[PDB]
Amino acid sequence: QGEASTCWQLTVRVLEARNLRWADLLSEADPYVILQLSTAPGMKFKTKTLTDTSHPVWNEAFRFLIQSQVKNVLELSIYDEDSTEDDICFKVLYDISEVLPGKLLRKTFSQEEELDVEFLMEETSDRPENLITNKVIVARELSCLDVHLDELELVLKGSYEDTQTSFLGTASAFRFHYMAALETELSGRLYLTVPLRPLTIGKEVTMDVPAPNAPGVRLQLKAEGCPEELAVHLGFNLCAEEQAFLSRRKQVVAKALKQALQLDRDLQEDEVPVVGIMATGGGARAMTSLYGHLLALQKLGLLDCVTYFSGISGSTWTMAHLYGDPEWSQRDLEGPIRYAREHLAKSKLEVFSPERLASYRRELELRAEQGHPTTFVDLWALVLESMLHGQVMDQKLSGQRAALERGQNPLPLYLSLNVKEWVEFSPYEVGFLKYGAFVPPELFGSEFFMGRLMRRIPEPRICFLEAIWSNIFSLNEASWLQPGTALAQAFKGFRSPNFLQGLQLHQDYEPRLCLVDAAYFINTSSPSMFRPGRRLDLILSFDYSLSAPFEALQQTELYCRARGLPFPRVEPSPQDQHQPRECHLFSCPEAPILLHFPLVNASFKDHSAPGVQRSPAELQGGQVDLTGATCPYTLSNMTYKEEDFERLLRLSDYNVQTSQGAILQALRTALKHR
Ligand SMILES: *[P@@](=O)(CCCCC/C=C/C/C=C/C/C=C/CCCCC)OC
Ligand SMILES: [Tb+3]
Ligand SMILES: [Tb+3]
Ligand SMILES: [Tb+3]
Ligand SMILES: [Tb+3]
Repeated sequence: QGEASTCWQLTVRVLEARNLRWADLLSEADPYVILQLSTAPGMKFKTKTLTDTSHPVWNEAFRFLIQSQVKNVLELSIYDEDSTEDDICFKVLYDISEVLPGKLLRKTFSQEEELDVEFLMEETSDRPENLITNKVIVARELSCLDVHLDELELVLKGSYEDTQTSFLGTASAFRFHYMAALETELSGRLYLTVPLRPLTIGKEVTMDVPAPNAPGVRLQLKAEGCPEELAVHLGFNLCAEEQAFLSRRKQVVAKALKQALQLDRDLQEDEVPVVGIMATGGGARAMTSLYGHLLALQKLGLLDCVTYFSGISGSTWTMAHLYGDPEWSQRDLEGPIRYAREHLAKSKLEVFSPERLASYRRELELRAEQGHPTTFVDLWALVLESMLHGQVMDQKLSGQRAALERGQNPLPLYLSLNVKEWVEFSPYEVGFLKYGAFVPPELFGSEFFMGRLMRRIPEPRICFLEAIWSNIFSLNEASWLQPGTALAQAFKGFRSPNFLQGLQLHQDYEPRLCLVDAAYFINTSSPSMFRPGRRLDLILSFDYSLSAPFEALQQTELYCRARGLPFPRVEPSPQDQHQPRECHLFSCPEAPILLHFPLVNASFKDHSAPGVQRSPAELQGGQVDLTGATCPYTLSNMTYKEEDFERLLRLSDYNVQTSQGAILQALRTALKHR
């Protein structure tokens, strides 16, 4: 879990700059330098401010504590003192891995303008810092400042609580959290200050703080290790709950495989193959087709062989609604299908009417009053909730553990592409796959520090997560320039950290309206299926693209290729790209088996059910508008005429059912893996 490492002492000295651009109006520059260390977030150093020189010589020197095991980046920058805010003229980030100890380095930086600096890394005889590392994330050692009381402003630069300001005068107290390696000071006022040297055993300290006019206040100070246990779990292993669930699930899979594969005997847990559903995004189109694919899997008695179930964007809408009912996979799916169809067909002129807009901004004001940022994504959560359901829907990701108690459904993995890193959400845990940093979903949204929970916030209604998962907007045709105006005008009158806040990295490791980067709209949920502990043996890949039905998979090949993860090569023949078919097999024989299901209208044209010719009365049922203009399944569109909904759903149901042979074939093969 932990690691003891000694800090070094970096002594940087700022010598001179040369060729400093002037101020406007022929005035020469009044310059100074500022040093900030990436891994010392609250702290600044600042050189004297010289006057009217384009070749200024400060020759001052400052001191830091550098933890060798963390990635330390020094941002040093020259400003012109403006008598407004000061205009920057030179900035340069410098990784101080380069700088070796004992060896004195001189550097010159440039990006005309030149700045000369001298570093010296010196050993030191402080005790080693006590880290908690993941070999890619590091939690720096903390310490805590208990302050007892017998218009007070306590300030401690470098501390999660920057400045605390209390008003009572009858037995109050305060805690500050801050790194041990910070050289800093507590400052009190009604400006006396107490130094805080780094990495020492703290003593008791009293200070009398003068009132300006009246008698004085007393304060007891102790510095200690922190009391709080790490709320964030750092690791590249599956959590206990997931592990527990795997057993719980694996048996119902063997019980369900035996009938589907008409098997000789019962299976031991260690031989049960791990099968995953892997859905891509695609708005309303992805949602309804997915319902259909699930329907097929239920009818074939195969949905009960599925251990994991992952999705992105639209797929998650299907997923979230289904997991609301804690036993959806056992009950009739045509209930939820009907729900989806009706709400999809309901016209959405209401969702942008000022009665509803009121209730959004009213929930945003209520939301703003509580500890909450106002982001566009939070509004998108409210309108999406309003389209997807008629009303507020009071369900929560934690609540979906209901659906897993007895291994009665697969484990839902909602994947989310952030500003780029992948964030996976399960009812058990949520976090960054790249950093092996995870929390349980209740705490998602809460305020954190250095891997410790600082303020617990109420777990949010799932639609706010669905917006994260299916966000379509940047940080900034004729149909939807009008609700835009309706919204903007109703909303007139109107910074957000995550649970990683504080954590650090281990060393050895024109304006737009929507998102546009292709990553957001073209990937499958592979990352979830390839997380460290999961060992997937079969993947059913559902793809909801209307062109490029193999791009998302090739992305995955690439992804796994770059991480030394076994994965079969997706090389579809020229014929396959042009007119693909309902199911494609792929297959380093330790790599998962992969059945890929394009969104294609192939044999469904003239078959009403697997193996059955289409009657001329139902011919229209097989014609599905997946190409050509006025196709109703465009990503834009979020009202599907009940007729259109059905075509796509049945196509999807069919495409899977009609591929029953290959699935069963694949499952047999997965069994003989071991
Ligand atoms: P996922 O599959 C998510 C796809 C979502 C597409 C749905 C499109 C909806 C159009 C409605 C927009 C609401 C308007 C919001 C406000 C914008 C204008 C403000 C001035 O992606 C991978
Ligand atoms: Tb001047
Ligand atoms: Tb200034
Ligand atoms: Tb300016
Ligand atoms: Tb880009």
